[PDB]
Amino acid sequence: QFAKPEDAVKYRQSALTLMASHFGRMTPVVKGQAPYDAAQIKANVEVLKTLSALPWAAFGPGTEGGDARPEIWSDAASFKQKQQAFQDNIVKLSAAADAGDLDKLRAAFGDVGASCKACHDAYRKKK
Amino acid sequence: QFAKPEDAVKYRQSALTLMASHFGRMTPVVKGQAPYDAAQIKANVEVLKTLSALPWAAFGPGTEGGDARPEIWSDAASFKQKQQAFQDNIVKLSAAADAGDLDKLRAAFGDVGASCKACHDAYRKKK
Ligand code: HEC
Ligand code: HEC
Repeated sequence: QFAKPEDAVKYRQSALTLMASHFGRMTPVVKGQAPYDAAQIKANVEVLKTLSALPWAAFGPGTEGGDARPEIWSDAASFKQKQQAFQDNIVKLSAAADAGDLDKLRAAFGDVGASCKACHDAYRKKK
Repeated sequence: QFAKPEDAVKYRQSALTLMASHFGRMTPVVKGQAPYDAAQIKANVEVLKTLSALPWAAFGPGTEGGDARPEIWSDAASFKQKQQAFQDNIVKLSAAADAGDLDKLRAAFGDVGASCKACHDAYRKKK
């Protein structure tokens, strides 16, 4: 869907920006600093689930650019493992949110965050 | 979920960027220049549906900025009518996509596009 590589870059950066907001806005809830409304969080994690599937298709071959490391394309199977693992961590968060289980939510949230960081450590250039 | 107005601006611009991609990538399909796979389009319009609900919450009061016109906030009921109407046009597109009906899809796509433009004409500053 991208006329030039720059369009892919813009897409993925936007997708990741939205993910970051949908993930990060729950931080006060998991910390107890904001109240836990099970329905609010269920709906939000549904949005996060949708969004968390989107960036990967915008790292198609030849879409080098932005702060993407070239290892994304050298190493296809390893990058795919990291995104698929990340999406599976999102599944655990969805399960927690759907159950209305705050303890499972906290645990899953931590694991998701670790997965974001593991990918960045391997595949995102320093700012 | 926004620490400063700039964060709201960044969010909505990203949401609208993703909408534009999910909408616009169907143009060749509705024109017949690319093949119509009913399942592909159904899935894509589901993503568009999710995305099309997101920008509006990021025009909360005091989040002036970007290319948003101030009339968004003077005139709340009129802006809300335009976004809700737009989302209802997305419902028609969803119905068409879910039915696998290409003629309804074409018609709905046109109406959606007109709705994007009607909002821009009233509420988005010139580049
Ligand atoms: C690889 C499997 C990743 C996972 C999982 C997550 N992120 Fe990431 N992120 C990744 C890359 C390769 C990049 C660079 C993209 C580019 O082309 O520049 C990013 C970037 C971000 C950004 C910055 C986006 C921008 O505005 O330019 C953000 C805010 C971000 N990532 C957040 C984020 C969060 C919160 C994640 C888990 C919920 C997450 N990322 C996972 C690669 C990967
Ligand atoms: C009002 C009810 C709108 C509807 C419906 C649509 N758009 Fe829009 N758009 C609107 C505003 C007020 C702005 C400015 C946002 C800001 O703070 O700057 C925009 C902007 C866009 C953009 C640019 C985003 C960016 O990268 O800065 C795009 C690509 C865009 N809009 C596309 C778009 C499409 C394709 C729409 C229908 C499917 C659509 N918009 C509807 C207001 C409104």
